[PDB]
Amino acid sequence: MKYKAVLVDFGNTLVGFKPVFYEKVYQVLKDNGYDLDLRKVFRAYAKAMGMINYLEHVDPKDFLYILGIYPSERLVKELKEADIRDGEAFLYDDTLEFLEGLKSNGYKLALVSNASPRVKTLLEKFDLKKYFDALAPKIFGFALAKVGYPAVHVGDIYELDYIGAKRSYVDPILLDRYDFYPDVRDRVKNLREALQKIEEMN
Amino acid sequence: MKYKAVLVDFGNTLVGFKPVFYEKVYQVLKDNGYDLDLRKVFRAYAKAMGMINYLEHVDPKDFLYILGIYPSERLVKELKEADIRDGEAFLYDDTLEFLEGLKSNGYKLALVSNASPRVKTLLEKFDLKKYFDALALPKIFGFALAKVGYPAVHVGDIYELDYIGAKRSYVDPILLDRYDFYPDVRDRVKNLREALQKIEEMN
Repeated sequence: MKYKAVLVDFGNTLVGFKPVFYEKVYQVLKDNGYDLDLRKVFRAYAKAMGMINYLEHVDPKDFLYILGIYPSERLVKELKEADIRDGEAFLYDDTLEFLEGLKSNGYKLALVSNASPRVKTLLEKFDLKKYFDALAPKIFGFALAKVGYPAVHVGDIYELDYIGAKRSYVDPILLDRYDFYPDVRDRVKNLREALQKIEEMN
Repeated sequence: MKYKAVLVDFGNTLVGFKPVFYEKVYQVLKDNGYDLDLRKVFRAYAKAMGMINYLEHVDPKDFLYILGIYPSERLVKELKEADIRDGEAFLYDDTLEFLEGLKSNGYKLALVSNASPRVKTLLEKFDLKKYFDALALPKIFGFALAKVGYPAVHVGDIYELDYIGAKRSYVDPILLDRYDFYPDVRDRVKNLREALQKIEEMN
């Protein structure tokens, strides 16, 4: 096997996030002239999940920032009314299957992520921890060294890694669940496709 | 014009960094069984530039981390002896020409980088500042974007994929790989000449 190891991101990769009252958030954006469907809402909301200064609770200005939308006095008010700070995590359908599949086909797996206490809880909750040979910023290269290389990084926007001597030790796969990167090809839209690309790659 | 604007990284894109005594750093790595060429040294050294808690002064453990090399007692000692903490900036040959060409062909330009005292000094030093409509020296990066307009193209040594946007990403990337570090990404460019031609293809 060319690739010993797969590194995987957390949000928009294994686990999604949405506001609890997503249909209300959807309706507020639309009322202010941004008709986006719910995939676009969920994409941005999981990114906003990462900018919260640590009890999860996204800030509505961060969510607009990720969306490229200007923080109207009013929009922000209506989003607060919509209870945007209350979110939920959900597991993608294909996640357990993907992880089990890679593991049982001889790959070592590392998780690459930020907010450890929240992420730990959710790893516990969805019973994802058992799959990982390493949990990983600079804990990155320790994780990489542990699981071995060359490795493949599956991510929703972790993009290109830069550990290595002559050559990058990590080749990326862009996983785009929400059709946000139509101008990137070689992208995959779910972890079935991601597994097939991995298999093609070696 | 599809693309209104170009965002460009700093290190390994516009400006390189190397240890002042690069040939001695080369020799120390080689002595310890890592025979890399100087391209590889300079690539890692510019990356180690972002990790210093600051007077620029790279840490040799960060430099080894980037290289993917385990920090021996001895390797680290020999690198300190080699004065690895002393570095220098240099401008790529094609940088002025590239920036001027984009500007005078109607692109708005943003610079995307960190450590702003260092970077400002160097922008002044190489006379780069006059080309930029915005400096995103965090959230600042999205403010730069709004200012220069979109869709925009991000040329980088690997900032890679940006994620501002509503229906769709507002920024398409180009990987600029000056030091032949990403042979498994094609569509990559090795020059700002190639970078410019790819920009022109993309619209």
